[PDB]
Amino acid sequence: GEELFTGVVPILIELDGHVNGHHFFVRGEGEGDATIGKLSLKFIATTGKLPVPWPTLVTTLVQCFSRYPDHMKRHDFFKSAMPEGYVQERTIYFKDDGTYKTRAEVKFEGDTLVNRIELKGIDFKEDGNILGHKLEYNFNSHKVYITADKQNNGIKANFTIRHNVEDGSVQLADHYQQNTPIGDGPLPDDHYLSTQTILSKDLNEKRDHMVLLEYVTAAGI
Ligand SMILES: [Cu+2]
Repeated sequence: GEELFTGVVPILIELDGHVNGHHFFVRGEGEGDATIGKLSLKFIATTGKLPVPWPTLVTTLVQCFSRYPDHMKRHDFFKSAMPEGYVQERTIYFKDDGTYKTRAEVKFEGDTLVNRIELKGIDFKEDGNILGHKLEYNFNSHKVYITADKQNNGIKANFTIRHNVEDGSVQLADHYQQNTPIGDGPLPDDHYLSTQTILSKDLNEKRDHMVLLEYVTAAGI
């Protein structure tokens, strides 16, 4: 299934979310180029103004597009599960605030890589950093640490996302992550993904939205 990631692949992403009393929905469309580890997407909040900040959704909103160097192709679980795909479950702990629980299917549908996600958020403080919107519009660079568990024939991962706050603070988000294949036949040595993300806006776009450009490369061997 690494075959399927030579050349540009279009992308569709859908987020169904409930945080406390608010429901929201997000559609993303764009393309991904696994050959250089690049992502280009635009996101729309089809339900009005987001009750959370856009940066808090970035990680739950396709690591099959991580560029794996030639000498690491043995370790690319994400692609090797395609086209049938994989399940990606996360729990995300915002320090001294609420929590996200996310489930999502990442899989091919025609020539389009699809990420369909549902998200549950509980115990977020009103006038905390997430609700009441005190996060700055940007995104830091991280290392995503990946291990195999042969148990669920898949991939576990954890890492800490650092969210700049508008007063110089840093809101931390602890990510706990599992990945499980849907079909059959895919398991790496310990390694990581260095990430980079720029956020921006379409100035002629009136719906609450997010333009995102992202670079990712594997390393550790
Ligand atoms: Cu719903």
